[PDB]
Amino acid sequence: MLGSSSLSIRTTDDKSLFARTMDFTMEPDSKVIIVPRNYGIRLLEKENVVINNSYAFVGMGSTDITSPVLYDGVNEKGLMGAMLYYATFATYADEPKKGTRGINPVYVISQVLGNCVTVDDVIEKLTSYTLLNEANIILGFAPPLHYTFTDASGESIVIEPDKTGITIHRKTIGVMTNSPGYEWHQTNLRAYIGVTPNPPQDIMMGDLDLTPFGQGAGGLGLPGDFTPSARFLRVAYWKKYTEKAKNETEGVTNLFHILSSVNIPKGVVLTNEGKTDYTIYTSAMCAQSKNYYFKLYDNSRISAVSLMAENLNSQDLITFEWDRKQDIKQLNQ
Amino acid sequence: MLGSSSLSIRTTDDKSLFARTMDFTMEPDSKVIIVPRNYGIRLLEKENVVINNSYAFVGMGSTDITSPVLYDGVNEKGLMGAMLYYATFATYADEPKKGTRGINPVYVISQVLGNCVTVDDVIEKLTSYTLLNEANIILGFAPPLHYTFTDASGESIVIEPDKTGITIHRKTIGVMTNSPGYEWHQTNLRAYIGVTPNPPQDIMMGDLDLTPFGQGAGGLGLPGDFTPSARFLRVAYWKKYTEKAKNETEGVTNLFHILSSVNIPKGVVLTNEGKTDYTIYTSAMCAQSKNYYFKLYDNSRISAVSLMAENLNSQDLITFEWDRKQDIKQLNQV
Amino acid sequence: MLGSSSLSIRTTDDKSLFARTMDFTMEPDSKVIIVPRNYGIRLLEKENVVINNSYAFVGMGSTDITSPVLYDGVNEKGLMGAMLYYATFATYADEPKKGTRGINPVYVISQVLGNCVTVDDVIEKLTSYTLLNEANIILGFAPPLHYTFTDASGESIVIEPDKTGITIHRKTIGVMTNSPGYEWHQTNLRAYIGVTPNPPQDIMMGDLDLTPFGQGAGGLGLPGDFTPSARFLRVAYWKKYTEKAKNETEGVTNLFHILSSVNIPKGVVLTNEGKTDYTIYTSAMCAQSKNYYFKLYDNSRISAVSLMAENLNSQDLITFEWDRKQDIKQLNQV
Amino acid sequence: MLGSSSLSIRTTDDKSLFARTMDFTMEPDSKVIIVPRNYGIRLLEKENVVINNSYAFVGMGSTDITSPVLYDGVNEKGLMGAMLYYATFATYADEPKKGTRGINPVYVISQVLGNCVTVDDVIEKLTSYTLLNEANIILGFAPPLHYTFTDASGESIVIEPDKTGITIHRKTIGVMTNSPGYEWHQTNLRAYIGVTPNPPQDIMMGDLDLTPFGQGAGGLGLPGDFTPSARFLRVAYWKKYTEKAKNETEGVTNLFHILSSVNIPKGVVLTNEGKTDYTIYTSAMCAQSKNYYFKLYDNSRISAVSLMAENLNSQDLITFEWDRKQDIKQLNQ
Repeated sequence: MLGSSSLSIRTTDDKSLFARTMDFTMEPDSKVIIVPRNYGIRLLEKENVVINNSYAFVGMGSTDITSPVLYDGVNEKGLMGAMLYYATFATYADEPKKGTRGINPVYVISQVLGNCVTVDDVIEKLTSYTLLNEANIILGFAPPLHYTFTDASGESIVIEPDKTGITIHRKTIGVMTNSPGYEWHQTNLRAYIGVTPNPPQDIMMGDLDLTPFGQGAGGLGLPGDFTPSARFLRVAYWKKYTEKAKNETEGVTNLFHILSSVNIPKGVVLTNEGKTDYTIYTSAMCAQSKNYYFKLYDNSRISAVSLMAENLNSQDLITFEWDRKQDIKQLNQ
Repeated sequence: MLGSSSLSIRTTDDKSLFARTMDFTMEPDSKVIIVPRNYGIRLLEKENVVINNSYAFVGMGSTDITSPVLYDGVNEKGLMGAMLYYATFATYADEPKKGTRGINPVYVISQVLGNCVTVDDVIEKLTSYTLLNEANIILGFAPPLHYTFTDASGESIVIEPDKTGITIHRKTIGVMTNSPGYEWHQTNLRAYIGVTPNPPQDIMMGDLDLTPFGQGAGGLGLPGDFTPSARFLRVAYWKKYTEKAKNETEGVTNLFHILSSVNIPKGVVLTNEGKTDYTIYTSAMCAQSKNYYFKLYDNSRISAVSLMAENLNSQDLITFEWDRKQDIKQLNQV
Repeated sequence: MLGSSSLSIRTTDDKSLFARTMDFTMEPDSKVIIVPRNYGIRLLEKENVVINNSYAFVGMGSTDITSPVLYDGVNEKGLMGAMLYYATFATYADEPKKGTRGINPVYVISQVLGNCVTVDDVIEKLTSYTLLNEANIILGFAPPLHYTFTDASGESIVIEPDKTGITIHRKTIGVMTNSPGYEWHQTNLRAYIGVTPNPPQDIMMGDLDLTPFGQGAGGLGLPGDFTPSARFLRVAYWKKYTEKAKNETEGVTNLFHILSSVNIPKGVVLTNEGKTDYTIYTSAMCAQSKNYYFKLYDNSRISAVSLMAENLNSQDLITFEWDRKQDIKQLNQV
Repeated sequence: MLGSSSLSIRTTDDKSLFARTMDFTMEPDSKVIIVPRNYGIRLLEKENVVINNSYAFVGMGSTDITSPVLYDGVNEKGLMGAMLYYATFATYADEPKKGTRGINPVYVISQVLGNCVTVDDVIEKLTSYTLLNEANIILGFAPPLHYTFTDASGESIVIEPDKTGITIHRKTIGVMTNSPGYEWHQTNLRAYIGVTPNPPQDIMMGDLDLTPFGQGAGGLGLPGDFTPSARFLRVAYWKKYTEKAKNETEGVTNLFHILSSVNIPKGVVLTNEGKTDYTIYTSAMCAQSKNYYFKLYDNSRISAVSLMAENLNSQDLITFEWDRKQDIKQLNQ
């Protein structure tokens, strides 16, 4: 993680859908992972309390540490979530608060999707934990994160482990990127309400008529760079004005169009260390269907994993590997 | 059309590719069209002269008028080109200049793809034409257009029907959008040279340390709206910093990543009349392989058509119909 | 009041200066006012309670209601301060909290300048009051306000009457505009660290050399509009980069040059109700000299009033009227 | 000379005024200068060819070379003019065109002001010279310039010595800054017609209500940097929306308010060499009164020089020195 943008939408088909880009410097080993009922999830890597998950879920994540680490995903009850980067804001304890279990920041999604249904259930879950400053071994250190969840009803919350403790925002707009805090970007929105689909009227200066070059002038002032605040604005504004999806397939299509204003080609963002920071995959999930969808930097063809198609009582993780090959369809040889 | 964005790139394997978005109000009947050798292209709708075309080509177009109308394409000799909108600038005669033939703006691509090989041939063919104000029955007027072309060698030109005549730009940057003229955007680039992939350094204000929120701060000042001028900067600047493509396939993918910065969702742009202006399709073509590739608003899976696999002496247009259903690969039962 | 911008600075010779624009709809009856010691200042306009002020002070203000309303000023002990618009963010109570007395928002500056020396005195002072939702016979309701103070030593604080309580900000950057909160703008600074005095480097695209139009390109990204957020960034950044003032006169000059980036001409900003919102005056204060300096929309020559020049035990307010005529010096017979 | 912004305006009083900031990297010796009729101004600094000037004029300039060099000014018949930097575009000849004299770029304002009445006179005068690459100025290469003139009637033109020859633009908006060329900025204006005094309408994202911070949001998309193109846009847009000046004083006041959005404080712009580029003075001039007005980086009080006050058949240049000291009026001891 060194970036992601995320949003949810609601179709006129009464379906809730959630999507996120994931931006990074090289693709570690990641796949679509289905975690079955009762598989059990660690709280901490350095202690063996395993929490038993009532619910099966499907998500993108990693199988490299003790328990599956999910980056986003949706569960068998329609709860959807993601963990996103929160640099220079995320604050974690050394010690669990009186009467909470310690939890590794990288296990939050996995634990939440494994046992929650509603955003309230999540709020209640989280305040029984303390996010702890424990390293991990796929990345080396404790990554600064925040979290977004959307339940089948389409309510979104954002959970943010700030300096002063866990900040929680109820019924958000359904947009989240990276730092700063949710209330900062929400406030930022008010600066940009003049950003619309509609052209400004022509004007005159003295004798001179002034008309726009073509279309899109309504959007003047929207920023084009790939910072988190600019990313937030674009995803929010394009989410407000892009037409309602009529069904789940359109929902995925629209989700990836909105996200495309924030998709990063290899080379256009370099980190301090000269590492190239780019959009590795783009994912979408639907609460009602429990389908999970993803396309990759190298393959814009969308793939799909249906959670309910599997044996939710399986002994073992079920996984699907990435196909990083552009899946071009040949219309003649 | 209402808008579009285009660019060309060169792979490290000596291929040239060109790609464009097509932005429009609603989608008329468009498909991919192979025009065979010797098929014939009309110059004008109101006159019946049909110019025999030497070359076969493939691209995106309409078959609603007398001769196939091509929006972009590549021909059997590796000439690539496109017509894009040029609102407020395009200017057409009522009548041909002495010793030129009249040509409808919407036939320029089909004529040129059918009869030219190199950037210079394009220039030469054009001085034998005069663009006329002739309408057509898909649109009802002559749409204001300008044109771009890229040959096998990777040279790009822009051709602009201006108030004072055809302006030609030789050896361009390989980017073209819509109005204003090409010199204006080229100059406009200079205002944004500080937009780079690299982050700026922390500063202090008094006691206060100031650091960026994440990455991407290098690009501060780039505009994010979908006007022609902002599209031009985005495609030009992201053409500059995007990693060189190593082969044809990666060239296609790179092209659509770059064009993603300027892909318009349905609803985000509306015309003075409240019609939504959105990216209907996105296409790419390679001069060396003569493959055409495209994906749709409703389908992000790339399709490909190979000009040279067909019979270039066919009697009839060979055409491939859009598939408007999101082509999702089921990894288990869905 | 519908807006203003403020900053403080420090000179080479150890002097602290504070400056503000005032932006408004109408030019109201406003003057420089010297309040002597022991004049007595109401706390609440609908009540008869008066705190007897220990300190004399000078700033711009109104004599419309029972006690002088100061919009900014410096006192004889070197405390500087100002009230500014805090729209959509200022929250007041109907009744005082246990142990405090109510105070009207437009009395804050008067009370504080009348009774405080350091920013810490200001913080202490304030915990014995609760800002009340009390209106006035000048604007017809309690204006949404926030406050800034800078003491002799150059330390600045912001105080913000938020929904959740009074928010103090200690050791600030010494810039304040309007909404939103100081924490938001402080955070917003980080998005703009790439705005510098330094040109970006030339680049190429293909064969094309690209170089700035002139000077100034290191500022790409700074916004030019008159929103509070945009004005904060212009005042903060131009505060960072504009040279240190060597003495008091240069401080005033520099402060007004910086403020000039946020001066509003008549007509460029209109309210919802179609009222013109423009900068009526600009003032600076100096902690060490206790001079007050000001200029007006129609008068660009700066005036000064010296607090320490007057009898500080006067019975009566001392006041100086605005000279609203452009004060042009004729160098020969004009 | 290193940058400048200019505009002209027309009062309801039926008066025409013109104004300009001047940017530069230190204080040069510059005064306001009244050139009497029949004084004599060279064309070329390296030939002693004198042109007798029919008219008298006042403006800001330098006496450091043989004939006075004026940066701007107004003559006794109501012609106002200025020269402004035009870097990377200004192109001049080595040799005059058959039938023309060589003129130094730096002498254009002085020659014109001393011999022309109308903007048509300027267009005509100019076809009898070729601008030349004369170094010195013992400042030494001829600086890259373009020119604006506005006559008593309120018409403005721009003259640009381009690669393809001299370009004239007639009936301009009466805004000019620096590079690029005039039609490039005129076209640029079109991208910003959405910049208005009027606030945008509040909107909703879901349940969340969004309203501006304060006032001024109509301006979103106006850049606040000091590049020539940003300056061009701030002058033109604030020229368009600033209230009409109702008399000559208001005109001067209004011009300095508009120019104040482009006034450069010392330290905020540095050159590729790390010199500081700042606004040394701002001036205005009225075609009908023939008054010259000016204020300084260090002196916000406006001074005025009246052309018609002097003896216009004077033998000698009449001169006023800058007063570089903040002219603060003391209202008490």
